[PDB]
Amino acid sequence: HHHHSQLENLYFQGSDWTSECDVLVVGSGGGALTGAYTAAAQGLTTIVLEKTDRFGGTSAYSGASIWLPGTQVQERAGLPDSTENARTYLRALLGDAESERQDAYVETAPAVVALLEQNPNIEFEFRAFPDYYKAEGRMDTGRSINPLDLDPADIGDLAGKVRPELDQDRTGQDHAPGPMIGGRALIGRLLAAVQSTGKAELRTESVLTSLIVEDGRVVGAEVESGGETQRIKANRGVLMAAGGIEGNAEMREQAGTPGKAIWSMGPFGANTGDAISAGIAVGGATALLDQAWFCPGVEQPDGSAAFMVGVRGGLVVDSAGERYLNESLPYDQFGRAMDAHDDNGSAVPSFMIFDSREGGGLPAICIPNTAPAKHLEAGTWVGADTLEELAAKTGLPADALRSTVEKFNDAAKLGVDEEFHRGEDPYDAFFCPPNGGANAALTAIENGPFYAARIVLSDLGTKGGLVTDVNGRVLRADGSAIDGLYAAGNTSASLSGRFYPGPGVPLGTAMVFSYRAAQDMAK
Ligand SMILES: Cc1cc2nc3c(=O)[nH]c(=O)nc-3n(C[C@H](O)[C@H](O)[C@H](O)COP(=O)(O)OP(=O)(O)OC[C@H]3O[C@@H](n4cnc5c(N)ncnc54)[C@H](O)[C@@H]3O)c2cc1C
Ligand SMILES: C[C@]12C=CC(=O)C=C1CC[C@@H]1[C@@H]2CC[C@]2(C)C(=O)CC[C@@H]12
Repeated sequence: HHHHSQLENLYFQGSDWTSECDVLVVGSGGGALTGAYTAAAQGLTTIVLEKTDRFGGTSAYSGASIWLPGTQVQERAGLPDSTENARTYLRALLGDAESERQDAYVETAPAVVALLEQNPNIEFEFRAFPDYYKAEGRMDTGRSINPLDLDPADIGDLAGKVRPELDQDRTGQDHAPGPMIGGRALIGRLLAAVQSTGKAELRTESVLTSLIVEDGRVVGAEVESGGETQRIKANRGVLMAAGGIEGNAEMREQAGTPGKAIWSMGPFGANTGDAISAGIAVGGATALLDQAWFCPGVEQPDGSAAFMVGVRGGLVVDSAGERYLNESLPYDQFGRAMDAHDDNGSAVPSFMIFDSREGGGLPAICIPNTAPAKHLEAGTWVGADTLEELAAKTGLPADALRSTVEKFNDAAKLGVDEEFHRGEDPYDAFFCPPNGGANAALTAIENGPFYAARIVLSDLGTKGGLVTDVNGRVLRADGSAIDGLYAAGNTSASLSGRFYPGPGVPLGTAMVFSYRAAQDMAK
């Protein structure tokens, strides 16, 4: 499947429009469905194309934490925060680079939240999760909001169409027993809201392949559904919110993107840069293709990874058996530090070192969560009764590994880490239950057996793609808009550059620029 552009005139020699809509949405992530809702709610006929047999993509896997600050939702919680406070935080991290999109992000958040909560299927609440950088306007508790838990019965036939959590989806399973939470709830509610409008068609196994141009304007796109090709006309526009290049090893190697397709937490085979490709084919510029939403990943027997988040013990060594980062860093800064320290394989993989404090468990949240016994049969993890035997089994220098652990244990006994300042930040302390020691993030590694887990450079999607303006319009290298073409989420180059400012920025940006694209199409 290549994403070459089809000219209207050339197609007129043979075929014709299968269907017509005002707004064609490609993808069914948080952005896609927010854009679809915005379009359909104000009377525009809308078609949503999902490539796979399940709506939601990585947005479904998410915890549905959303960085939409200064809204009616944080007002109800009485949060000491504002549009201007969130605007300062972004300015302090990102600078003047993309300041117009920074302004539009923070200024439009309130309207996106107000439009969505109006729908009986949608309600959010503030949930504490710290912002990720020391800077003016940081919220030590967070300012991010989450959809309310959703009883799958309230949405009928849509619950079985929603992609399940990673602990189910990569083991051939559907939703696990309780309610829909995190991204399952975000996608269930957005699907039900889009459907409530009576102006939207929701399609599974409908793949975008090529955009249709007349006289340089996008007028529609051919979508493959069940062996047959269809030609869908879009009177107002095509919103492309179909994710990034995360699943395409060839586009990543070409762009110089660190990590690997097989380490991405995107749904296997889903996000293969189809929409970025179709956008370049009609003259769209690209930026930041070497950038991803990075995270450490626990290497799996099958060669894939698990998102390692909320670290609360252990330490991490490079291939010399030495600490080189604060292991408690927010996952994107952790991942960037693995890549920066990588000297042809000294940091990728890294080795997470831990003891039996958690009964053999690795001291973090791993998504998905493979059983220790499985990692040990497979050799992704190794165990031993001594650090000397552990260094032997991993090929780590034994004397260095022993010094590293003895020095980390002295730091745990003292309650400060001289070397990397672990535990001296509200993000670091957030995940840690009280221990009987001075710093909750620093626990002496001394209760046998001892484990070494392989850590790789995973991602939560790439963040490079098509250049967009404040209204989600796709731009050519010259700054001019391609008429009828919008992109959002990881189809579009993030305003965040080399930064992951706080929880919910991927979904928050996606939802705001999808809303703004719909509004621009309404005219
Ligand atoms: C465990 C986990 C937790 C996370 N938690 C959060 C969080 O709380 N908040 C947050 O902001 N971010 C979070 N993230 C990151 C976030 O999920 C993603 O970066 C973000 O959702 C990307 O959304 P998207 O719209 O770019 O892509 P997706 O949500 O993946 O949507 C893309 C969709 O487009 C479809 N598609 C692809 N190609 C085509 C095509 N050719 N035609 C039609 N459809 C196509 C795909 O199948 C997919 O369904 C988390 C990630 C993970 C893995
Ligand atoms: C770190 C995270 C991810 C990316 C992002 O952007 C925002 C968040 C905050 C919410 C957590 C989520 C990851 C998954 C978590 C840990 C859960 O399973 C419950 C709360 C979720």
